[PDB]
Amino acid sequence: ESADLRALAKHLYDSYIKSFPLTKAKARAILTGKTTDKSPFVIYDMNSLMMGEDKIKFKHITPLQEQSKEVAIRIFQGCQFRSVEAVQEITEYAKSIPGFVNLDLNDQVTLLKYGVHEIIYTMLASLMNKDGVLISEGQGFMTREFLKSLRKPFGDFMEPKFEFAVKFNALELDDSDLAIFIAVIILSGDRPGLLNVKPIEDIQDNLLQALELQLKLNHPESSQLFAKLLQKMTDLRQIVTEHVQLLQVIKKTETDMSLHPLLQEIYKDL
Repeated sequence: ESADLRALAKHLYDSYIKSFPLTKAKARAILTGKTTDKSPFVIYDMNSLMMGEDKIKFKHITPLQEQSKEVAIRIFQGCQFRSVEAVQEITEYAKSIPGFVNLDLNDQVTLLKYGVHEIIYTMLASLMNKDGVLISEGQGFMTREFLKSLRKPFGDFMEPKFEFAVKFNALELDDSDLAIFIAVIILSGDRPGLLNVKPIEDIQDNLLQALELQLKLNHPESSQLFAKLLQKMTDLRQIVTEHVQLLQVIKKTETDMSLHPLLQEIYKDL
């Protein structure tokens, strides 16, 4: 028991509670369980929109205008930022696994490259809202009516995330069991273009244990509860393929160009 039981748990959540604090306890907290009991720095209202596109943005004066950085490029970059960030966050927490870093420099990334997805989206759903999504910043969230309110395309890169959560949230226990989950998805164990699927999928056998472990303990009922709770990937791996379907149909057939290299790279592999 103890072994990795409460050890790993404290770990998974440890390195995690360090990487991304945004959890169901923080998402469902500010969403209503906190923030003076009102709502998480809502992002969409002039007030927020201002302190947002101004703050979160800031320093953005150039010979643009006319037809540049549309309501998307701004939101798209932000509504997507949480992604480009996680990647940086996951690691901070991923490298926590006593096997991840033991894997391979590329392998580790490779998995994430195609893992971080099922990761950010793993808990994301939780950090979602009916018409918004918990966003780091001053502890708020990006509403749908907002993100959507713009480029037909870029104007729909969350509604599908949150929505899925509304159906996924029915599989998210405590950030604890979740914190691990992200790992159960981090260790690739189902990512194309892997390197050491031996150590990767192996490091998972652990993260998985903790999952159903502190999970089958914090809520012991049924069998392979996790085996059926993980299968959720569907809606998970789904959103992913979607997140691209948009950035893919655009990155390959944008509305009329409006991106930079920092992007072309992100999408690109390695």
